[PDB]
Amino acid sequence: ALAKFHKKQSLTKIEEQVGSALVELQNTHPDLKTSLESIILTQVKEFQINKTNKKAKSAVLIYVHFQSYRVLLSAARKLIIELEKKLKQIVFFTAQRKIESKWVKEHKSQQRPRSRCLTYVYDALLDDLLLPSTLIGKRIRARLDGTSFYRIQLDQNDRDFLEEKLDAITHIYKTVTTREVTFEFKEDKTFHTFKK
RNA sequence: AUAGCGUAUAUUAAAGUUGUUGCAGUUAAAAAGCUCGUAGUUGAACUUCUGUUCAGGUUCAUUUCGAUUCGUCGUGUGAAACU
Ligand SMILES: [Mg+2]
Repeated sequence: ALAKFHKKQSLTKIEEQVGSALVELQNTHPDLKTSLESIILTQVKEFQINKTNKKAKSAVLIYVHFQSYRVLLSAARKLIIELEKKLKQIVFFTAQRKIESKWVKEHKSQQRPRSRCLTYVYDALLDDLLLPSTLIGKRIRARLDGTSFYRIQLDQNDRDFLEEKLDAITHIYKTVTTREVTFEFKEDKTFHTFKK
């Protein structure tokens, strides 16, 4: 539907499927009705995960308007499950973040809130992708020359949902951001006082 | 030392013997008996990171090319970084 979009002009074959696909789920499943009623879309981008295997395995990332970001996270799990079943493609939800300029300030009486800065915006997606579960440890490495590798620590109990998307994420990030992102699984680090 | 050479006095260096650079401070001189406290001096971390490609030189490297000589240029790569 052009309904579930903000620009409301024209959609792309991908964006279109996503629209009806969404409208589908709120009619089909009674539970996602409430949440999906709310959800609006900003834009959707498709990315090809090209591996040396000459295999074409694509997935698509969808930009949920910030207004519905709360809601999007509220049912995030179930939503992505159905969208992947109903589109046979890998699905990722992000927030539509607007980045502010560093030196291009123009409104004398306007300060650039850190909330919308490049470090913080680009760092956002990573949380968004692995979505269902947020990371435990994040790190940076400086290869001699000057590369920066982000080996990120992911929870063990989530090996399911995250192991698969794992390659897509890497590839979407390298495209949007510019950051190489390798992951590493570590058993969760429960630190409490076991007391028998 | 030598048509020059002593002497007296102030002053420079030796003086890291007045010290920003660059001193010392248990016992050699030197931490105050001890706390509060405005001047003064001193202050944590975040905000385009980054990538791709083109180009100009720069350098450096060279199982290497063309020129010249009593030591330079041009060409190619890679690389870095600049721009
Ligand atoms: Mg004498």
